Amino acid sequence: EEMTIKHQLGEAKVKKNPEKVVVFDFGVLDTLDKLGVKVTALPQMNVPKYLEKYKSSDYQNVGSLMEPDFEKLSEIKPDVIFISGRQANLYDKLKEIGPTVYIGIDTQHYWDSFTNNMKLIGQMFGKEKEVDEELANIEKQIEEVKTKAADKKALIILTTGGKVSAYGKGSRFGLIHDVLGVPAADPNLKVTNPHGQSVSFEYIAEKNPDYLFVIDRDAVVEGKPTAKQTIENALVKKTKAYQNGHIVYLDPNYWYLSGGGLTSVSEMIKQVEEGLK
Ligand SMILES: O=C(NCCCCCNC(=O)c1cccc(O)c1O)c1cccc(O)c1O
Ligand SMILES: [Fe+3]
Repeated sequence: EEMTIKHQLGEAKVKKNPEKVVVFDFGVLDTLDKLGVKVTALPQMNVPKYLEKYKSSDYQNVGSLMEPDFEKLSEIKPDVIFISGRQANLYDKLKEIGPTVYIGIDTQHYWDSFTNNMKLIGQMFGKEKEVDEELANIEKQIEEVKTKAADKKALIILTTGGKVSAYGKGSRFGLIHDVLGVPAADPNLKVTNPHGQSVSFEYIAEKNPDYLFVIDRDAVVEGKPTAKQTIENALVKKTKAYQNGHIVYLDPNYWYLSGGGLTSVSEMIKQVEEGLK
């Protein structure tokens, strides 16, 4: 009836089937959506398109992803607060208000970490069988995309402010290489930074990948698509990716604002599969 949860930032004591659930990670939000679990509150300042129903006033607004409304959280008295990387620095302040579970993915072990996070949610809400069904469905997706991914060397690029940053194995977006079997154009790219590693257009040209996965950060942070325009560049057009029409624009509503949930991971895999073949 009381759960002891060991997470990356500490230990939370949470009542099973907690009544008031507050969510600061959109992957967890889409997980609770999928499982039919009622949510009390979330930061409504920037909600992913696919989760737009959670913009409803039926949900209490607890601010933005990096600025929680502590007054409002105090008023709610949550039974559980779910957080991920963007709120890690505020863990103590949140835990003072209610039980706080860090449920970001450890990208050094994406599949294991994802699995554990989802199974925890199943245990907390009595949804263990439905979580297991969805995890099996996702495994089937992964296997299928692995067959498509052979020999297709890829570089992962995020665009922001007319600039490009790169990601590789073990990184925020490492699962493309680490789970879905897409080979790395740059196997030595060792990225642990949320916003990736600054690189030149010349660097992209030099790596000359078969496939270029592009995540438009400005589309969700600034509200205007800038990825196509940013990729419009003399040196990038020299790559096999540009030539062969293998520049794949991954939806930042899923990849950037969200990720690590039942629905977001499923849709992420679909976007990779569709991009390859
Ligand atoms: O710690 C983080 N950011 C601190 C620096 C913020 C720099 C300012 N960013 C924005 O205004 C912004 C707004 C909405 C969503 C975002 O992710 C943003 O980065 C962070 C952690 C994990 C994932 C991210 O993505 C992050 O950012
Ligand atoms: Fe960010």
